[PDB]
Amino acid sequence: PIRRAAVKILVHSLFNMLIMCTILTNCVFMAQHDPPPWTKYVEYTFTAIYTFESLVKILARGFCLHAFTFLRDPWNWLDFSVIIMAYTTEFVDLGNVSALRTFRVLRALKTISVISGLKTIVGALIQSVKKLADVMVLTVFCLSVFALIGLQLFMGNLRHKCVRNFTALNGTNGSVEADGLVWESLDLYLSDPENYLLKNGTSDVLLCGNSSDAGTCPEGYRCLKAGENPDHGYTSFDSFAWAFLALFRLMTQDCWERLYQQTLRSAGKIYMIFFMLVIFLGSFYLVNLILAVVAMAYEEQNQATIAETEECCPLWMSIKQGVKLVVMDPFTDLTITMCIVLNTLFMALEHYNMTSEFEEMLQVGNLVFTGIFTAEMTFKIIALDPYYYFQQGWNIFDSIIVILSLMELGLSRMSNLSVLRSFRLLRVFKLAKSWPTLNTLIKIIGNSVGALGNLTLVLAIIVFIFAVVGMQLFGKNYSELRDSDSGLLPRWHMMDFFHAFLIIFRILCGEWIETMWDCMEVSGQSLCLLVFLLVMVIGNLVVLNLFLALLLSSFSAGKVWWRLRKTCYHIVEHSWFETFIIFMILLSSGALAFEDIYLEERKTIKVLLEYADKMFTYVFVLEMLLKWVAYGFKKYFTNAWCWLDFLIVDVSLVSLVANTLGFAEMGPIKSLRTLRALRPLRALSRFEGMRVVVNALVGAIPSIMNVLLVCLIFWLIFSIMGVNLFAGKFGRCINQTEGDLPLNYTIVNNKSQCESLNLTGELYWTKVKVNFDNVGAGYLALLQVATFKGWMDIMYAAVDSRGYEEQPQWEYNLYMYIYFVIFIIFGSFFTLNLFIGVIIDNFNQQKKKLGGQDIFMTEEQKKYYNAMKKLGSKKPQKPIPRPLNKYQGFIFDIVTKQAFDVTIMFLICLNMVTMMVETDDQSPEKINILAKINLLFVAIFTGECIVKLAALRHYYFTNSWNIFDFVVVILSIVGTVLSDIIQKYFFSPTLFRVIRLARIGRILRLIRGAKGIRTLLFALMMSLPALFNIGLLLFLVMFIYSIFGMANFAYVKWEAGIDDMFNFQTFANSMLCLFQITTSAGWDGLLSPILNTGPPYCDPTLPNSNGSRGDCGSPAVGILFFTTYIIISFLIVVNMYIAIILENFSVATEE
Ligand SMILES: *[C@@H]1O[C@H](CO)[C@@H](O)[C@H](O)[C@H]1NC(C)=O
Ligand SMILES: *[C@@H]1O[C@H](CO)[C@@H](O)[C@H](O)[C@H]1NC(C)=O
Ligand SMILES: *[C@@H]1O[C@H](CO)[C@@H](O)[C@H](O)[C@H]1NC(C)=O
Ligand SMILES: *[C@@H]1O[C@H](CO)[C@@H](O)[C@H](O)[C@H]1NC(C)=O
Ligand SMILES: *[C@@H]1O[C@H](CO)[C@@H](O)[C@H](O)[C@H]1NC(C)=O
Ligand SMILES: *[C@@H]1O[C@H](CO)[C@@H](O)[C@H](O)[C@H]1NC(C)=O
Ligand SMILES: *[C@@H]1O[C@H](CO)[C@@H](O)[C@H](O)[C@H]1NC(C)=O
Ligand SMILES: *[C@@H]1O[C@H](CO)[C@@H](O)[C@H](O)[C@H]1NC(C)=O
Ligand SMILES: *[C@@H]1O[C@H](CO)[C@@H](O)[C@H](O)[C@H]1NC(C)=O
Repeated sequence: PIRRAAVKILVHSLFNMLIMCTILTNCVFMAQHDPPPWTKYVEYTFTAIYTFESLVKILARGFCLHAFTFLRDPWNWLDFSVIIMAYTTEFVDLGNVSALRTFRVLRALKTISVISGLKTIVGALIQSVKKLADVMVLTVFCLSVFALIGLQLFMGNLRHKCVRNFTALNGTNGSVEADGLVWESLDLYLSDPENYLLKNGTSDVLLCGNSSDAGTCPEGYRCLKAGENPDHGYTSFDSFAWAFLALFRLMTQDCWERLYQQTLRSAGKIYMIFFMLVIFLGSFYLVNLILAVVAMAYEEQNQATIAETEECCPLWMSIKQGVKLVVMDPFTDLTITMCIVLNTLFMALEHYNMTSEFEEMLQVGNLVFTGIFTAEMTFKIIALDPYYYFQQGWNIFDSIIVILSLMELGLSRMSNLSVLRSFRLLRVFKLAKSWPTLNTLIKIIGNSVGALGNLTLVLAIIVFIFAVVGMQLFGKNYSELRDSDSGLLPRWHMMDFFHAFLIIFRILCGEWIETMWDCMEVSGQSLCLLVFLLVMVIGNLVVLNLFLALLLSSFSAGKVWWRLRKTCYHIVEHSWFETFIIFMILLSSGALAFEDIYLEERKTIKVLLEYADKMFTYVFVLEMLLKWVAYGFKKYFTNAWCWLDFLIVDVSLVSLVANTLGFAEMGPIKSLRTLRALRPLRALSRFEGMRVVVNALVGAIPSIMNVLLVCLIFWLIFSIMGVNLFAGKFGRCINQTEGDLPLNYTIVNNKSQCESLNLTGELYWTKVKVNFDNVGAGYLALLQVATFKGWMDIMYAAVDSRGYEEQPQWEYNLYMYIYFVIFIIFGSFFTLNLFIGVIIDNFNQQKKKLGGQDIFMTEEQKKYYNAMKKLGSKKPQKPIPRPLNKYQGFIFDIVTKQAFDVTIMFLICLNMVTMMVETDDQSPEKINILAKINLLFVAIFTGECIVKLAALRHYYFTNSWNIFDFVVVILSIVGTVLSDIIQKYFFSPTLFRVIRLARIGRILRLIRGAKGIRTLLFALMMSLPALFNIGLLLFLVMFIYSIFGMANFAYVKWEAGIDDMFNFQTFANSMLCLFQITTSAGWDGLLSPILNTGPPYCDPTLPNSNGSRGDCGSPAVGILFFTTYIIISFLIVVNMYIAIILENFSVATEE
């Protein structure tokens, strides 16, 4: 029949064009929170077109029995469901919930089939996800184990609050309280939130945990355990569910410093061992294992697809010749490059408040630059005909630049400042021609948009789908439940699809938990948890896959003198001398830890440390002179290690040469004893682990320098744009009575008003600490944004910026968010892609150039590693033990069977489940049942253990896992015995809990049988030595930076990041903050109090003891400290990633 015409229309291209344009118009119509009534037209035309599509598709391969025809492709089910639902909801509404139209978002997924590239992109995505099977089960296993640990240790330790004092008052039958007023029913006093302490500055409730070191409930306040919870209730370790959630937050490192400062403040400073165990083993190892497995699967499928694809004339011509001769002179190219560079450095010289005529000089300079560029344009277009002069793909770009600049300058008599400059800004891209690194960067961007422009489109589709799902679900909830009595909505809601898109973007960045709480408290926990976990998982997976894709794609494509010399070298030969020196260096480094603010008042160890300093300098200068006398000058001064030692000895000498000789003690002389923090640097040349690691690091300096240059110029473009936009728009007013926020611009908008109403000393026009006012500060804001630490304030200050030097408005520039979206997606993401790519390339070719391949490992560690790799052999021989005599034969008849082990492995999972059921203040009746079932479990375990023992007499001690079972049985028996025996000792939440924790050995007894997890744990057992050397170096860096902070950053004003328990006032308080900052967490809050200066925000001339006239550090050294620490920590964790990936590839591919 006419089926021929239907199948003819099916294979058309106009068909796909119609499908695409209609789907896109729909997606434009689905993203509306409130569509006007005239959609019957719209939605009816849409459902008609979709039914027409499906009709054409079924008239081609149907009429009956469609099993080997249409409906055999799974993407047909989607269209079938869409056309079902589109007609379903037009006659029946019994299920009136209005949450069925949010199934319309499934037809926006049909785009993925009518493009033919996204289909195979998603095929690859699913093929990769199919490989994460083992990683997810290992992740949940370790997360649950650590969650049980945190459950035991911090059960109820998150509820402590500094409550007021009270007296029973003995005036009522029930417990009543007297506190100035009268309460009743003690729980009613405690649950009242008026008997709490708001933490300084913030609006939390001060936690205080009764212990020796953690927290300090103040004078008129008892530190008891009573209250709901912090963060509206979603934080405690009380139940296992909340514990699992908090430890997942820890694993994704999402706002984990807050959990850190809330747990250590109430449980114990010594508990940061738990946090440094989780941040290392869970977070940093599991994230890198995910990266490594996804990269391995991607590269494997890429290898597979590559393997498969394997199979008027006189003067005109005279001037033309002269010009073509002169213009192509490479010296003219050099001077044009210098002109471009000078122009970019001229645009940088713009800042917040330029003096008069400085802007005029800048305009004149850029006009001169325009003249130079148009002269080049004409004197090069004189060369040849546009037949060839308009080719090579570079001249067209230059011509577009010149015409844009010419047009924008001709448009001078108009209003344009923001994008006017951007028409001049893109000249920077010119110098990408003769640069072997900007070529690579633009090769990456082009591969992103041109070749691998399908996976980014998949990402955009997914972001749109999730944003509109979130809108449809959670739109109206925010509206009346959130805004204010004043009526202003939160900063992150889902009532626009722009804020919904922003929230999905922020979840992609990693900050998914604050919005999750804001949403859970209005729209129920179930849906709000499912959505925000699906977005997190899927979006981060696809982002990671895009990262690896682009990375790999752009990557793989008299005569007694000579006796005395040897005599004084004979002692340097003796190892005892070097051991003595190592010990003296350890002492001289440790002696720095005691330089804290309690040293002036100790008054006894002070002079001991003075004399120890003198003796250290003496024994070091003597040792250097002896190295000279025994090494001449050539070998010494060419070693480049003892050059560092000589450098240190220089300042150690100058120290005592200045003080006791010249009595100076003034100016930059004390700045030399703040530089003795470098004494631990002598440890680098002696501990072979750190020597090897620093060799590997300094090896990859050049490539790092080139990429630093290119990223610096790219961030320079972004920072000049930021200065053009935001220079002078961050200045807010603050009424200092109760003020950290603007003053409702309708009252005080301009700075003229802000300084024309100072009848009281209250109005302070205080700019944001980090802002865009010159290219110097722009780089700091760019670091904070691209690191996702402190960017909320930068955004909230730019988005609100309604003009130059005037008070902000709540959302007057709502769309300025798009600048930060563009920055985060280009600068941060692509910069980091290029960065990790060049680093892995350098490390890989450095290892390949060597012999013994692996780096970060000393020869002793290499031998230990070559011995360890033989433990997990391909096949350990079968024991097949002697069966037994009569008695033990009848015994072992049953135990050696292959179902007994599975039975035990399920009983032990039942034991895990009965461990999960714990809860704070569970029940007196229930603790009994739980202890009884626990002793029942240990009884069964002892029974199976003794049966297995009676099975084999000597052949029991060979499995190396059976021994582990026996050990856990013994420790469990001892724990059950000691359970109640104590009855006579001191407070034992620090003893009974740690004798109770030993029962998690049974939980760890699971992995005997899960090969997909035995291998993934061998991948860390076999990799521990390199992690250890890297950890030594990291601890050395922590030590040096903590001493620098203790010298400089003590006596700072206590505010946002620096409280009375995390500050640079002693060695422990400083090592805690530096461990927190190592993961780049909350360093924006640590740096904020340091950038203070004279009043307000501080007050100089304070009488603090050692360094007087303080109360607020200086920005210049603080920014340097924190930025260089961030870079160094980043490099070292990159090294960790490389080690993990290398070892995973060495263990997995070997089998
Ligand atoms: C009971 O109340 C009386 C009031 O006269 C008071 O003196 C006494 O200390 C109270 N005792 C207790 C145990 O509260
Ligand atoms: C407890 O309540 C009863 C009931 O009114 C009251 O008579 C009694 O006085 C109360 N107890 C005390 C100690 O006042
Ligand atoms: C409040 O009670 C605590 C409990 O030890 C005590 O240390 C503190 O001195 C009391 N405060 C006042 C003002 O009495
Ligand atoms: C704090 O310690 C005191 C003394 O042992 C005790 O009375 C109080 O209940 C404790 N509070 C908490 C929350 O541990
Ligand atoms: C500042 O705030 C205080 C109290 O909040 C108020 O009394 C005072 O008038 C305010 N002054 C200015 C200049 O905002
Ligand atoms: C500032 O005050 C005006 C009243 O004149 C009010 O309409 C506005 O909402 C206030 N600003 C904010 C941010 O609420
Ligand atoms: C600032 O705005 C106020 C009114 O909002 C106006 O009177 C004043 O002239 C403005 N000053 C400047 C410098 O813009
Ligand atoms: C406002 O006036 C007071 C009174 O002298 C002054 O201390 C304060 O610095 C002024 N604030 C600004 C931003 O000028
Ligand atoms: C909180 O601020 C008050 C202000 O008087 C101060 O006395 C106290 O020491 C501060 N405590 C902390 C922990 O910052």
